[PDB]
Amino acid sequence: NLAPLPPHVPEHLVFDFDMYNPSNLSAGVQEAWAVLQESNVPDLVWTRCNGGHWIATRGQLIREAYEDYRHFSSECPFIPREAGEAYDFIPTSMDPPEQRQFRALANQVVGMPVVDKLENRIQELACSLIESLRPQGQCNFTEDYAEPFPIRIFMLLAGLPEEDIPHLKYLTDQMTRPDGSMTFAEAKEALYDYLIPIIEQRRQKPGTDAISIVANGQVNGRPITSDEAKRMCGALLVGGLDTVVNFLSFSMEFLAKSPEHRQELIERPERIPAACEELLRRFSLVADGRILTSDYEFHGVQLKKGDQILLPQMLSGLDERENAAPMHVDFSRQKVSHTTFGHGSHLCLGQHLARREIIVTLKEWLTRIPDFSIAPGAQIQHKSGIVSGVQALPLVWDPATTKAV
Ligand code: HEC
Repeated sequence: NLAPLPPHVPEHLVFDFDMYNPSNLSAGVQEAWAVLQESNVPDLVWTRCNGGHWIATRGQLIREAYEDYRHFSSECPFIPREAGEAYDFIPTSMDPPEQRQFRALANQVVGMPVVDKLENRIQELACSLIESLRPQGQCNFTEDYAEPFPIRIFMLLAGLPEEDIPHLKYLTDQMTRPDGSMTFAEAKEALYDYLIPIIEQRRQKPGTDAISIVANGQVNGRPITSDEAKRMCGALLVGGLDTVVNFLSFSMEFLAKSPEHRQELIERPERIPAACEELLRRFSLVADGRILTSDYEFHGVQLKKGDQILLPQMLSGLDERENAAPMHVDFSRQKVSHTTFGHGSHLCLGQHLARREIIVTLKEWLTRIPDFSIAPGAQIQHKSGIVSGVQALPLVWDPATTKAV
């Protein structure tokens, strides 16, 4: 539903890439985007798909525009338009130096200190979980593990009840992989009308979970209001329901067709760190944007005031000039170049936890279920969005080859 070409876009910088459904989806989801980095693709194109918008296709320009907030603002960082002008979360839809008050506060509820504390709670779900699993010879990897372990971790951290996950999940997915049952604006209010009551409770009866401390923190030098704490929370509810859980399907995905990464891991327990790093470049997955503040000429291409630019965080690490052999998985990559976690002021607050959670995951999974395969005959589907996704990942193993810890 290609938008017609704004008068100021050259016909020749036009590339019709569809970020919610790109042509080559079946190749996989990092395979479909990589088509942007092909030799017939200008560094910097426009698609008229999802309302017409720019796309930087190369690590250096993604990084660069990620660097330059005065020109490239995260006021509207979502494609489409409606979603971004809709998007208001906090710190994510701010620019320096607003952002910096609120980000520090989103950093109290999830930044390193929190992860250390949560250490054994993270350790004991990951091993509970695989153990309950390993005797069956079988799981849909998505819903058996990729979903319950980070999410339950985040409910634990947010002190939200677990009965609530299926609603919070379905609504958060409607902001990154919309079914088209509902607008973003729609998804988002509905999320807020869940939040808004808990926030109100928690400012009254102030707790030790992410929502009360966020509820009850201060910024700038005065009380955070109920309204900002609400937009403070709806980032969180997203990195916690839905970047981690997908990236997991991603990599078990991977661990499943490749004996030797599995085999190299079990006898390199300290390669796990490097491994996790490399699975971040190789299954990078987020993509969001910026809106131009002004008319601005970037790398010879006239951007105008208000135009949107997709800066796929996912691309940077996939570009053959930041890394030799982009598609090939290697564990001792001498420099894992990426922006999986973002680039700029907005560097993922949730990184340390994601990691944690990837690390333990691989250390526990390989530890008790070393050998496991794609359930057979199945072809694995991915979905494409602001957060790219795995639909379903049936896994199979001989239980004779598992280890109780
Ligand atoms: C507990 C929170 C949490 C977890 C888990 C998490 N994130 Fe984040 N992420 C955040 C928050 C909060 C921000 C906004 C911080 C700021 O504004 O400076 C953010 C920001 C981002 C950005 C910034 C992009 C933009 O608009 O610039 C990217 C990319 C990102 N996260 C990727 C991920 C990836 C990948 C994972 C999965 C492995 C993940 N996040 C897991 C909370 C999370």
